[PDB]
This record gives sequence, C-alpha cells and structure tokens, in this order.
Amino acid sequence: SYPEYTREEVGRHRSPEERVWVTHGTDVFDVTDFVELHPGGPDKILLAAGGALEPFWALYAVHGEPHVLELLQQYKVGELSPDEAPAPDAQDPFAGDPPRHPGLRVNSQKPFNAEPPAELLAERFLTPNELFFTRNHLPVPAVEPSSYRLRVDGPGGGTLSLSLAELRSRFPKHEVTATLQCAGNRRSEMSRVRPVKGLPWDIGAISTARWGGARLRDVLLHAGFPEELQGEWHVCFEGLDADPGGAPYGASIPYGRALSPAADVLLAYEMNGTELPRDHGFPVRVVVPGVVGARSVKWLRRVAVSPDESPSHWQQNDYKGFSPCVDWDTVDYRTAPAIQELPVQSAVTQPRPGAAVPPGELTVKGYAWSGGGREVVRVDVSLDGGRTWKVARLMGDKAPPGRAWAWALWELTVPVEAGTELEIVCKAVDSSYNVQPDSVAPIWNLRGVLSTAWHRVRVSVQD
Amino acid sequence: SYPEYTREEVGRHRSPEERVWVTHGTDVFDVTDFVELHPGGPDKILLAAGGALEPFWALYAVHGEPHVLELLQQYKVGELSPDDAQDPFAGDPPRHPGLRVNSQKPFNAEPPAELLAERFLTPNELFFTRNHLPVPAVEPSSYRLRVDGPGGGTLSLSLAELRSRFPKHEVTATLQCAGNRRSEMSRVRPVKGLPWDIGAISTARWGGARLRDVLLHAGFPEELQGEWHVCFEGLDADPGGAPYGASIPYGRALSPAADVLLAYEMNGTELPRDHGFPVRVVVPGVVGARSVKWLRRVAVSPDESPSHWQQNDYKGFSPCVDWDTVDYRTAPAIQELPVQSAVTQPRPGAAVPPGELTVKGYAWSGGGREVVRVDVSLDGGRTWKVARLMGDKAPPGRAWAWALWELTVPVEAGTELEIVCKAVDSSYNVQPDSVAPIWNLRGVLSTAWHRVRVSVQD
Ligand code: HEM
Ligand code: HEM
Ligand SMILES: Nc1nc2c(c(=O)[nH]1)N[C@H]1C(S)=C(S)[C@@H](COP(=O)(O)O)O[C@H]1N2
Ligand SMILES: Nc1nc2c(c(=O)[nH]1)N[C@H]1C(S)=C(S)[C@@H](COP(=O)(O)O)O[C@H]1N2
Ligand SMILES: [Mo]
Ligand SMILES: [Mo]
Repeated sequence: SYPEYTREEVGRHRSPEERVWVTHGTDVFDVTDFVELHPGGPDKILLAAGGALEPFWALYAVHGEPHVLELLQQYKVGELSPDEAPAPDAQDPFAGDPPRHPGLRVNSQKPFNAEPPAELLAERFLTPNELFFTRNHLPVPAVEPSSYRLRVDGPGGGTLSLSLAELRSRFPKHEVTATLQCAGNRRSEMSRVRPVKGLPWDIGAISTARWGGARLRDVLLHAGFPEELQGEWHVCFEGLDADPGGAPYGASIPYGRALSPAADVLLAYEMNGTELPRDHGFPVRVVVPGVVGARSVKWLRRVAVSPDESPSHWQQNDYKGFSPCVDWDTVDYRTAPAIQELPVQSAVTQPRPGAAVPPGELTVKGYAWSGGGREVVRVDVSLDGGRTWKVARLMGDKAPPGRAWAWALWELTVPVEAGTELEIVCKAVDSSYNVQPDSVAPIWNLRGVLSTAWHRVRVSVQD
Repeated sequence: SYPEYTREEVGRHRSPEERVWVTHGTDVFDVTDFVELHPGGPDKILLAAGGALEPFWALYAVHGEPHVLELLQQYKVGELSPDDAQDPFAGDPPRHPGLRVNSQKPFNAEPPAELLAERFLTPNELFFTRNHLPVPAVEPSSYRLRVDGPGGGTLSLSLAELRSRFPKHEVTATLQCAGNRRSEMSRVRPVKGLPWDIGAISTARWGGARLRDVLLHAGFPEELQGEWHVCFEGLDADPGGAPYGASIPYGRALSPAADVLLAYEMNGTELPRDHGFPVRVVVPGVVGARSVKWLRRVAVSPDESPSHWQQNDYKGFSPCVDWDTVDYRTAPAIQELPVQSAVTQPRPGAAVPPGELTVKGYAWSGGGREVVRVDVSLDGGRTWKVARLMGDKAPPGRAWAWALWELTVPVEAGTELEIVCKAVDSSYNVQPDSVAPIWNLRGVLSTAWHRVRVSVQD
C-alpha cells in the first residue's frame, strides 16, 4: 500500500512547489506542509530536502524521541528500495562515484568537492559522516574488499602486501579523534582581495571524526623499519585514484611523525564508528593529526620510505604559502616548504552573514583549532568589528599536551539592541600563544590557501 | 709607567669633558681625540665609551687586523686593575656601559638595537640581561645541584660531576623575554612591566649536560602517565627567602629532541655571573622566564612550579581584561612563544642617504619552528618584498636560533618610508597586523608588525 522510491527519485523533491520529501530508515516522508509547523522556523529543516534525516538526527538527538517520531509518521508517503550499483567509464569517469547527501554545499561536481552548511558545522563535536566535508581531486575508486592490498616497502624494510583482513587482525586497533582541515578553507575571503586559483570554499572545509585503525608506526615497524633514522627521511603515500596519465594522488610526512606513538598517525579503516565511506577513502586512508588535510591520503595503495619528500605534484607543486607580492609569473615552489602543520584558525558559524536577529540575547557560536596538536587556549569574540572583545566559552574535554588534534567548539551569549548593526568577529589563541592576523590582504597568496585572518560576520538586529 | 684603574673608574670617562676611555685586554685607552677620526663616524665607536672593546671587536672582526690594534696602542693611558641588607645589590657584577639599562636594582638591560643583528651569536657582554633579584655570589668548589623527585634517586652534583658524568652537548639557542617589544604595547595603553624596546632577545651557543641525561641518571623514566613537570629553583631569593622558580612539562624535559640543557658554558666561556654562573637551565624555543639561572634544584613533580612567576605572571590574556578582573587561573603559563620579527636597521627617525638602503633585522619562532620567510614593506604594509634569510639550516623541529635577515632596496631623495617586517614560521604561523587586539595588562607577547619610520635625505 506504500509506493516504493529510489534515493534518486526522492532527491527530486527539494522544494515546496516540487514537494519537500525526506527519508528516515527506509521510510519516505512528504513534509511540505510540516515546514511551517517546525519549531524554530524552516531554515534548518529545509536543509534536509530531498535526502535523509539521519545526519540531522545525530546533530539534534531530541528528534530520536518517541513524540518526534510519532509526529514524523503523520507525513509518510512511501518506502525506499535498495539502490542498484552498476559498468564503469561507459558513461563517464565519474559514473561510479558514490551518492552524496543533497544538503551539502557543492563547489565542484566532477571531481566532487563539498562542505556542509556552515550553520551546522559547530553543532556537534563529531561531524556526522554524511556531512563531513569532501575534497576529491579525481574520480572515487571502486574497491573490492577481498582483493584490496596495501603495499608497503622502502629501503631498510621488506615488501609487505596486506589485505584489509590482515590490517585489522595483525595490528592492535587504535582510535584517534582528529579534525581535518583543507589548506583552502576560507579561500572565498582571499578572492575578495584579488582573484585566486582554487575551489571557492567558505568556512566549512574542515570536519571532525573519531578515526579507528592501525597505527602507521606499528605497520612500519612490522615491515622492519627502525624506530629512528638519522637525517631527514620521509614516509610517502599513494592512493588508488589517478589521472588518465596514470599518476596517483600522493603525499608524504616526515619519518619522525610516522614513527612517533604520540603523533597518532593512523591507517584508518573506521570513521565515527562505521566502515570508512567511499568518499572518505574506503577501505583505508592515512589520517595525520594536526596536519593539513592534503597529507591524509585516501584509498591508500602504497606506503614507502624515502630519503626525499614525495615527488607527487601535490607534495611539490601545490599546498605551499608565498609572500603576497608573488604572482603566477614569479611563483617558484622550490622557495617554500610543503604545508604540514597548519596555523591557528577559527570561524563564526552562528549567526550567518546577512541575518536579522531578534533583539535581546544572541548566542554566537563557532569552531577554533590549531595544527601540530596545539590546543586552543582562548577565543575572543567582538560585536563591533574587532574594537572590543569578550572571551568565549570553550566546550569539550581537554586533551594531553601536544595532542589536541580535535577542534574546540565555542559559544558566547551576549545582549543585542534592537535596530543596531553588528560586525561579529572571532580570533583564537593556541598553546604556543600564536594568534590570527587582523586582515587578509597581507596574507594573500595566489592559490588562496592559509586563510586564517579574523572571520567577520555582519548581521542586523531586528526592532 | 702607567697608572692602574678599575673598570668602575674607566666607566666614568665617556665624553670629551671627562675624556672618552675604553679598554682592550688589560689596557686602558683615552680615545677622545680618535673619535673624530674613526672610519664611519663617531656614532659606532662611542657605543663602547667607558667600557671594553671586546664585544664590539667581535661584531666587526676587521678590528682584529694588525693596523687597527696598532692604531689604538698610541692612545694608551693606563692599565686595568683586577676586582649587608642596606644594599642587597652591592655584590652584583659590573656590566658594560654600552647596554641600554631599564632597571638598575634589579639589573635589567638590552643591547643597543643597531647591534642586535650584526652577528649570529650575541657577544656575552651585550647579551640582554633580565634579573628579578640580586645576583648570587657562588663559590664554585662548594656549589651543589640538587636533583630529586618521586621514583628517582636524590642527586647532589658538584660542578665537576656535572661536567664528567654527562656527555657534553652544545645547543645554539635564542632567549627571548616575554616582555620583548613591550614599549609598543605601552604606546596603545600603559601596562605593567619593564620598558623593553626590541632588544629583550639574544642568542648564544650554550654548552652543558642534557637535562634528559641527568634525570635519567637519577632513575626517572622517559615518560610519566598524566601531566608531570620538572621544577627549577635558582639561588637568588627575595628578602623573605623565596627563590626565583619556574617549571616545564616533563615531556619536554625528557625529550631528546627538545635539547633542554643544564648549561655551564656560554659562547665558549664559563657562564657569566649575570647569566647564571655556574649553571643555568636553557629551555630552547621557550620564553626566557623558564631558563632558570643560578640553578640550585631540579625537582620532578605532578604539579607545575608553585613559584609566583610560574603561577601569577607570564601569561597572556584577552585585551578586555583589566587589573580588576585579571585571574591567572584562566590562562596557561607561557612556554613556547609565537613567531616574531623586528627591524634593527635603520633606526626610527633616521635620515638615510639617497640611493640604496640595506634594511636588516631578526626573526624567530618558538617551539623549534624555523622561520621560512620574512616580508618587508617600505610603504607601511601596502606592498611587500621578500627578505634574504641568513644563517644555516637546522634540523626540522630544532630551529632554536633566530634567523637574521636583510634586504637592499633603492630609496629616492626626499622621501619618507614606513618600514615594516613580518615573519612566517614552518607551521605557517604569522604575525598580526596591529597591537590593540593583542594588548594585555602586562604588555607581554608583543608580536604585531614592527614599524619603523625614516626619511631619505633630499
Ligand atoms: C520532518 C522532519 C522533522 C521533524 C518532524 C521535526 C520536528 C521537530 C520537533 C517536534 C521539535 C521540538 C522538539 C522538542 O524539544 O520537543 C524540533 C526541534 C528542532 N529541530 Fe526539528 N524536525 C525535523 C527536521 C529537522 C531538521 C532536518 C533539522 C536540522 C537540519 C531540525 C532542527 C531542529 C532544531 C534546531 C530544533 C530546536 C528548537 C528550536 O528550533 O528552537 N529539525 N523539530
Ligand atoms: C678605539 C677603538 C676603535 C678603533 C681604534 C677603531 C678603528 C677602526 C678602524 C681603523 C676601522 C677601519 C678598518 C678598515 O681598514 O677597514 C674601523 C671601522 C669600523 N669600526 Fe671601529 N674602531 C674602534 C671602535 C669601534 C666600536 C666600539 C665600534 C662599534 C660599536 C666600531 C665600529 C666600526 C665599524 C662599523 C666600522 C666599519 C665602517 C663602515 O661601515 O664604513 N668601531 N674602526
Ligand atoms: N587519494 C586521495 N587522497 C586525498 C585527496 C585526493 O584527492 N586523493 N584529497 C586530500 C585533500 S587535499 C583533503 S583536504 C582530504 C579531504 O578528506 P576528506 O574528503 O575525507 O574530507 O583528503 C586528502 N586525501
Ligand atoms: N634564577 C633566576 N633565573 C632567571 C631570572 C631570574 O630573575 N632568576 N629571569 C628570567 C627571565 S624572566 C629571563 S627573560 C631570562 C633572562 O636570561 P638572561 O638574563 O641570561 O638574558 O632568565 C630567566 N631566568
Ligand atoms: Mo585539501
Ligand atoms: Mo623574561
């Protein structure tokens, strides 16, 4: 008595005129008429249009209670049917890419690059897997579990070939909660100064998850490498994704970080308690805590030890910072170091730019984070464009010294006067007392990476 | 043949009327008349007035040549003679008169800014000095270093034992006071603290025992569960008996890479009295406050040092905090310092000649993070050029020493410049544009861009 629909067909209903449909479990709901009845307005609920409620239920667990579910059942109109998963490259190179939640803010479809709606970013310490930002340079690899092999070699160690099963049984499983931030986060603020090359990220190219897997340290020691090597040695990684020419995505990290127990570098097979999603590297990815997202290679195929940095294009000719004076005709990637640890950062996630907020009390919220395991010791929040500041409340548990891999969510509730204008700014300070710079121009660079000047959000107060 | 004078006497002769006297070796020279004949002008030579030429000779080795030593010998006027609670500072060591002194009792001073980046290693005589108390008079033979803590064998090391039981390690490290550049903070709103300019920072090659080796020798383990600390106590104390003290996390004390030393040598000689004789702690990449001088005790503890200066000083606060709301429990003790840089050449208000101008300075970052770039502006931060970084590369994570930089640029007659510098470290940390947003009641952690205005001779 209930018509069946595919995830794809449900994704066609994302608007009132079209009808707003959402899914939960294997049920399909038409909540067009409910949007106006939703507590807190339609702004958040409409973020789920055409897709699953799952991730949003994880952010706001009150929806899991019986009374909310009983309300939701009033809007049921169908059921989902298993999605067939078909014959690569006939249609196109990205034809086998996994489906994604429609609530993501996509800035590139082929290759797929997207960030979750900024208002949801600092609503939960662990970012739901369906909303975790995604950055793909190439088509997503389609991997058959049983035949996948991770190759590990290099000078001083034999040559291993580990199946997913062996990775899971041979090495003790460790979990590390770590925030991944792309080098291009907040690149859109760089473009306001002068046009740059790169994906036009807003403040959401950063997400946090509890990663589970083998320690890189343990796998390399098993391969026979020593705990320490004299001089500057590197651990190079190569993914299963490659361009038409055959060069795979690759990156490396210093050998010292790879072998250090406290550095928590993992060969992760689990993400937020479940198997790694395809977009995030199924079956295995490197996770390098405190280091720019580019080095956390997904769809891992090879691990090697070398006296030199990875020769990959992305290690050598991308992801570097330059003086603001450098232009395409003078840029020389030999003159700057590959980005490994990232500088202190923060952004306001609530309210959003252009909002008109009710007078009285306003709760300002956001995230703050610093690379290299350096914790956030304070976040300063201004309502007047950075003239005067108040200290925000830092949420969450502290971590051991030098191992603050996860962001600090913060919030501050402040009184706001009817009919005024606000310019809301946040800036964070880390455990080495490094701070964020006032403006973007002086840190501008042609690729628009390393965008950490204060985040400024303009809103008005209603009357 | 020659009258003999003490250093104190020679320090009274620093001008034409009193006569300008300087020393070299054990000789005293009256160079009053030679000041006008000194190549380059009187400015430089007069910096040494009343004191030793040694430190300056080290900055400019051209002075080591035969003709310079010979040119000086004709001005000899004499020879140097060696050597209660009403004045607790009566026992302090003599200092070079060329230092820029901000406090005499207790003694706190910095070298002239123009000399700071003139040599990678700062001569011992010019190395900035920060004393909270009177300097301890220590007899070498009877000096003992106490080491103790839970799970370790109590040690009582003499200087000789500190030199022989532990393999000597040498670490070149820059010490920077938390108040360096405080004067830029004062400009915005008055703060509490010594009025340092840009010279509360200096660099030396330190030599001593690794703290790690001493602790291991006592039986302490490489790692302790939870957050443990290593506390230091100096021999200097207030009138009530509380000694200067500080601490560093246990993890840093035991790390082989952290290079923390129990130093007994500074730039090749024994530690000067003002810099901790006979032994000081040197904590590379960490604020000067933690490098306890005149070390008397090393203790392992589950808690941070209870000292006043570890608990109720040397911390950073929001710019909104004032004396009526400051609460030292709300911030962490300063350990690693943030990226920093300053222009040492030209000096503020100078009138430089048209043509080419060489701008020079220093740059450094804490935590062993090397300086990867220094941007220099001549138009107040609108446009920037990249400076040349001098110095030798250090191993990743172990860049404890500053990077001296320079940039030569063409300057037009009759112009006005606003020279600005900013540095970037290897975790790509950067310095903030302005001082107001990082202001704090103690004026510490002053790392906004350094701005120097000068004019070009028309
Ligand atoms: C058709 C699906 C949905 C239904 C039936 C629903 C229903 C409800 C109900 C009954 C409450 C009040 C709970 C209580 O405290 O008793 C609530 C609150 C809330 N819901 Fe939903 N919701 C839906 C979808 C969503 C989605 C997708 C989001 C976020 C993307 C969301 C965000 C919120 C928030 C933020 C509140 C908090 C209260 C406030 O707005 O001030 N809801 N919702
Ligand atoms: C009585 C003590 C001194 C004597 C006899 C002396 C003598 C000289 C002589 C002979 C030269 C030229 C060497 C050559 O042939 O290249 C010279 C150069 C120089 N001296 Fe001294 N000097 C004295 C003190 C100082 C001091 C204390 C300073 C530093 C603060 C200083 C800074 C310099 C500099 C910077 C130059 C190079 C000039 C330039 O850049 O054009 N001198 N001095
Ligand atoms: N194999 C492979 N790994 C990769 C990439 C890639 O394109 N291929 N993108 C990198 C970059 S630049 C980032 S920011 C992170 C993003 O991870 P995520 O998609 O799971 O958020 O993956 C890194 N790992
Ligand atoms: N025992 C003792 N150690 C000390 C101090 C002190 O007053 N007593 N001053 C500290 C501070 S605040 C600094 S900045 C450095 C300065 O070292 P220096 O004088 O050798 O330059 O010493 C540190 N070590
Ligand atoms: Mo990235
Ligand atoms: Mo200091």
